[PDB]
Amino acid sequence: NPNYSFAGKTSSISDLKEVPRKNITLIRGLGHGAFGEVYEGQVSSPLQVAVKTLPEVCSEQDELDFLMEALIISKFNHQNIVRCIGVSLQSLPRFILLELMAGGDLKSFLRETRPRPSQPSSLAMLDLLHVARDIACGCQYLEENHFIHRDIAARNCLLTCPGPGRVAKIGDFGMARDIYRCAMLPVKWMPPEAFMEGIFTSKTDTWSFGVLLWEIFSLGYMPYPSKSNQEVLEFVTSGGRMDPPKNCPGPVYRIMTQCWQHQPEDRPNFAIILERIEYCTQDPDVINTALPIEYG
Ligand SMILES: COC(=O)[C@H]1CC[C@@H](n2c(NC(=O)c3ccccc3)nc3ccc(CN4CCCCC4)cc32)CC1
Repeated sequence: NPNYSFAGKTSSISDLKEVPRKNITLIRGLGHGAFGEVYEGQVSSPLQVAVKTLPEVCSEQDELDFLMEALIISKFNHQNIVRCIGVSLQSLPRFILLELMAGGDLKSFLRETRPRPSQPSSLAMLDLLHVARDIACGCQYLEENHFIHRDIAARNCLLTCPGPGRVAKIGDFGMARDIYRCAMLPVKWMPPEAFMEGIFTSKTDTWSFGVLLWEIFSLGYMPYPSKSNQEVLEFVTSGGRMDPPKNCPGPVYRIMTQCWQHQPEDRPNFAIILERIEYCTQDPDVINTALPIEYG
């Protein structure tokens, strides 16, 4: 019966909104994340949801991890963090019910929606700046509430829909969950002090957000092209930084390099990041820059 605290308030399993199992219907598989499969579902004009499932074959620790994940997501309240409709923990397999994000994960979206001869203007700079603003807004909410994400990366962000008017949200809190209670650490998203001293602060998430910005403006490339985890660790620790993505406007790259200052005190907080993203968004020289066309 672990307690969870956020924003000075303590909650437990009894605070989660249990939805009767008979009201929940699975429609289709949407793929898998940290735990088992995620399904499209509906709760009884039914409510459309994403259903995160816990494998019935799992450890005591897997169970406790799943519970902590439920508590974490249920206590956030922000438009750029996926909502939790509720849980179904009293039937097996256990479910967490979340806001359905019909556009899928941000990394996949960027790779699949790259401008190409068949879809020549599938995305523009403003689409990318809007995604960046959306995630920066969610990050600012976390920072204001003293929550350190620890894995701000494109794979962990989701889109409401594929089309125009999409909203990007933070959708996975697995790293924070593990720490609340190595070839799997997200080395390529971590600042020098994090992988050395294990020191984490909100300026950790600033650094990671810089890497996310690179992922966005590269249209979904893996950070540090051609470098392994240890090569990145040594590169970053020695002052090495990524080059601008193809066609990236200068003002946008400058946000990245500010996010990647060696000393955490020299990195901007998220209020400043949002200010800078807004300035880029209003600058015609930025938003009129054409994205590269991937040949196809
Ligand atoms: C956090 O990311 C995940 O959990 C992964 C990636 C996103 C996945 N996903 C999700 N995930 C969610 O909506 C979601 C995930 C976590 C929290 C809240 C919502 N929605 C998707 C919509 C479409 C598609 C693409 N579609 C899959 C079926 C066959 C054809 C291609 C994938 C969607 C779930 C699994």
